[PDB]
Amino acid sequence: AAALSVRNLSPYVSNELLEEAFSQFGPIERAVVIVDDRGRSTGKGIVEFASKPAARKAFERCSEGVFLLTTTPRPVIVEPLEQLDDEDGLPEKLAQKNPMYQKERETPPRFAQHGTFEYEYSQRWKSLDEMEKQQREQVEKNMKDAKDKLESEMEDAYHEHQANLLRQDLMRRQEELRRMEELHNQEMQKRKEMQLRQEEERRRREEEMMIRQREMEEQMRRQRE
Amino acid sequence: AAALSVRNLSPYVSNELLEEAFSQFGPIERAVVIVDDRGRSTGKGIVEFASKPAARKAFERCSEGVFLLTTTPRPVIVEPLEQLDDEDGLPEKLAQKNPMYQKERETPPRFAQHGTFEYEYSQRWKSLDEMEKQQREQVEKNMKDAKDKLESEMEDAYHEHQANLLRQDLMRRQEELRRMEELHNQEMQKRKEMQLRQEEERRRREEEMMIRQREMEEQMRRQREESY
Repeated sequence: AAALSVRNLSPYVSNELLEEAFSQFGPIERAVVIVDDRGRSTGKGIVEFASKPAARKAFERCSEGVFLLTTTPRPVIVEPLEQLDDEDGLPEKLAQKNPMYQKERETPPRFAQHGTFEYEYSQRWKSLDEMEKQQREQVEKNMKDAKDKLESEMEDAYHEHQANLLRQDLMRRQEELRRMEELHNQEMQKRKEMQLRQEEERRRREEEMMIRQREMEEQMRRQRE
Repeated sequence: AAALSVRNLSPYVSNELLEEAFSQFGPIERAVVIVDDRGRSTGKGIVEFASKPAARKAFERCSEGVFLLTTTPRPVIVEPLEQLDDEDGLPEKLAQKNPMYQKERETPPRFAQHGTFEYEYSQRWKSLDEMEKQQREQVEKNMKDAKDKLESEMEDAYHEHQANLLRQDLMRRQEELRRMEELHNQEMQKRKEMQLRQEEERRRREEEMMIRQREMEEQMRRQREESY
């Protein structure tokens, strides 16, 4: 009653992932992945919500924004579920006999034979339907090939992003080291200068004390005479 | 699977009609016309047989030859039923078995916001998805028009048939009168043959009379001399 078709899932998307993913919009009554007879994923899914406003929010948000379910950036295409009945179908009782139904019953289920424009204009149609089928397949095949070429680019792009993140985190660490090394070079150069300087203050003081001793040795020798 | 997908059905084809039409191949387990919300016929349908060869028979007949069910010449296209699991699907337990399940389920379900590397690549993905819908809707539009340009042309051919059906009658009348002309020309040739015979019958009588008169006179002239 209140369900949506989910398209563009990834083979790794489970029913349990879908249940958990769409719970973000409202309560999930039932969530399933469409899978083939050999157990593999089709790429389609069904999300049955409890009420119509819950499914409305889910459809609207996924149309508006970009809803991702996995690590790989594959956007889930949410569309409303086309409800089609096979339980009751089209009974004869409620099939109105308009001038269009009565007239259509006037010929029984038959096989058209060659020559008659019915046959000739029957296969000629089949031919176009075969062109439609062939054209429909080519589109799907070209877009599958193109999305596969985009996942090959997204592959090389996400690596380059990570490689550049690290190449840049490496260069700040090379610079930090280069700066810590240089600061200490300067810090040791101030200590070198200081030592040589404090050495001369000691060297001069001793020379000054020796000279002033001979100055007081002269002043006393003079004061004798 | 012993069931088939029936398509290109008139909006008037019912479940009961579909059953009666396909019962000629084998036994019918179930025959249904797929209907939409509003209740209209979707043109599609399902036909289930009791045995696999009965379905094989029906598919083979309808793929080769042209099978119809209504007045309007709308052929039935039969394809083997594409069956996919809608109730069990792919559970976590079957999915966990794969190493990639834990790495994909590593980043939780989210809405990728502008600025992220994810958003750029998700827009480039939606861009190809929009390309697909536009290419697919284009393909359907073209064939809807071509299949309509064929249905118009069938109407053109239907009217030209009547134009040749009635023109055939005129050619037949021209041959009916040709025989009546021949019949009359024969019935006059008969009357001519008879006139010349009726005339000869009258003429012979005239001649036979003169011979009968001469013969009597010659006899009478003999009698008078023989008695003299």
